[PDB]
Amino acid sequence: HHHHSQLENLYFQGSDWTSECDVLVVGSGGGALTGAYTAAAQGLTTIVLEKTDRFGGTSAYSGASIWLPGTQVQERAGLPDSTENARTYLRALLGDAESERQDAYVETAPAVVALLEQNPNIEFEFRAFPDYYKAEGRMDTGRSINPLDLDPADIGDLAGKVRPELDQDRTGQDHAPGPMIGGRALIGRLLAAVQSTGKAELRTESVLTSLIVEDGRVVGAEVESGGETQRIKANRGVLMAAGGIEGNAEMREQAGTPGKAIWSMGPFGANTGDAISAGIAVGGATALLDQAWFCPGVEQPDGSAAFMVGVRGGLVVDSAGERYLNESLPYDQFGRAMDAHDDNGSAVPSFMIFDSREGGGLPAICIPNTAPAKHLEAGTWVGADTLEELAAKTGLPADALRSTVEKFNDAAKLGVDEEFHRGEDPYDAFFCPPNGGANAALTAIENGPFYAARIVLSDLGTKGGLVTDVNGRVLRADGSAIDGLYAAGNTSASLSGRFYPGPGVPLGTAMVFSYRAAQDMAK
Ligand SMILES: Cc1cc2nc3c(=O)[nH]c(=O)nc-3n(C[C@H](O)[C@H](O)[C@H](O)COP(=O)(O)OP(=O)(O)OC[C@H]3O[C@@H](n4cnc5c(N)ncnc54)[C@H](O)[C@@H]3O)c2cc1C
Ligand SMILES: C[C@]12C=CC(=O)C=C1CC[C@@H]1[C@@H]2CC[C@]2(C)C(=O)CC[C@@H]12
Repeated sequence: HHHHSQLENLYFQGSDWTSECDVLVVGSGGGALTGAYTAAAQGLTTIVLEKTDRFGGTSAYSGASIWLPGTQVQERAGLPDSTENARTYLRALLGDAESERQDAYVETAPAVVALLEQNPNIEFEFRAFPDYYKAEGRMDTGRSINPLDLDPADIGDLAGKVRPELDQDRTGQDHAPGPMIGGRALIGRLLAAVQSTGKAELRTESVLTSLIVEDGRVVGAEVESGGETQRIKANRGVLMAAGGIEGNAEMREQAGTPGKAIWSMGPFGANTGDAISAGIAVGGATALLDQAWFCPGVEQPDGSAAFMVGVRGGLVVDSAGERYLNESLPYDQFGRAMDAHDDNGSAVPSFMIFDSREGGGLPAICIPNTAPAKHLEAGTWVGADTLEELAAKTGLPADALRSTVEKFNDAAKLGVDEEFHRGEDPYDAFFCPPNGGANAALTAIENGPFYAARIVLSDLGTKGGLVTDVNGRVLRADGSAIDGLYAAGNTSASLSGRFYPGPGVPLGTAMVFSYRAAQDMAK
């Protein structure tokens, strides 16, 4: 499947429009469905194309934490925060680079939240999760909001169409027993809201392949559904919110993107840069293709990874058996530090070192969560009764590994880490239950057996793609808009550059620029 552009005139020699809509949405992530809702709610006929047999993509896997600050939702919680406070935080991290999109992000958040909560299927609440950088306007508790838990019965036939959590989806399973939470709830509610409008068609196994141009304007796109090709006309526009290049090893190697397709937490085979490709084919510029939403990943027997988040013990060594980062860093800064320290394989993989404090468990949240016994049969993890035997089994220098652990244990006994300042930040302390020691993030590694887990450079999607303006319009290298073409989420180059400012920025940006694209199409 290549994403070459089809000219209207050339197609007129043979075929014709299968269907017509005002707004064609490609993808069914948080952005896609927010854009679809915005379009359909104000009377525009809308078609949503999902490539796979399940709506939601990585947005479904998410915890549905959303960085939409200064809204009616944080007002109800009485949060000491504002549009201007969130605007300062972004300015302090990102600078003047993309300041117009920074302004539009923070200024439009309130309207996106107000439009969505109006729908009986949608309600959010503030949930504490710290912002990720020391800077003016940081919220030590967070300012991010989450959809309310959703009883799958309230949405009928849509619950079985929603992609399940990673602990189910990569083991051939559907939703696990309780309610829909995190991204399952975000996608269930957005699907039900889009459907409530009576102006939207929701399609599974409908793949975008090529955009249709007349006289340089996008007028529609051919979508493959069940062996047959269809030609869908879009009177107002095509919103492309179909994710990034995360699943395409060839586009990543070409762009110089660190990590690997097989380490991405995107749904296997889903996000293969189809929409970025179709956008370049009609003259769209690209930026930041070497950038991803990075995270450490626990290497799996099958060669894939698990998102390692909320670290609360252990330490991490490079291939010399030495600490080189604060292991408690927010996952994107952790991942960037693995890549920066990588000297042809000294940091990728890294080795997470831990003891039996958690009964053999690795001291973090791993998504998905493979059983220790499985990692040990497979050799992704190794165990031993001594650090000397552990260094032997991993090929780590034994004397260095022993010094590293003895020095980390002295730091745990003292309650400060001289070397990397672990535990001296509200993000670091957030995940840690009280221990009987001075710093909750620093626990002496001394209760046998001892484990070494392989850590790789995973991602939560790439963040490079098509250049967009404040209204989600796709731009050519010259700054001019391609008429009828919008992109959002990881189809579009993030305003965040080399930064992951706080929880919910991927979904928050996606939802705001999808809303703004719909509004621009309404005219
Ligand atoms: C465990 C986990 C937790 C996370 N938690 C959060 C969080 O709380 N908040 C947050 O902001 N971010 C979070 N993230 C990151 C976030 O999920 C993603 O970066 C973000 O959702 C990307 O959304 P998207 O719209 O770019 O892509 P997706 O949500 O993946 O949507 C893309 C969709 O487009 C479809 N598609 C692809 N190609 C085509 C095509 N050719 N035609 C039609 N459809 C196509 C795909 O199948 C997919 O369904 C988390 C990630 C993970 C893995
Ligand atoms: C770190 C995270 C991810 C990316 C992002 O952007 C925002 C968040 C905050 C919410 C957590 C989520 C990851 C998954 C978590 C840990 C859960 O399973 C419950 C709360 C979720």
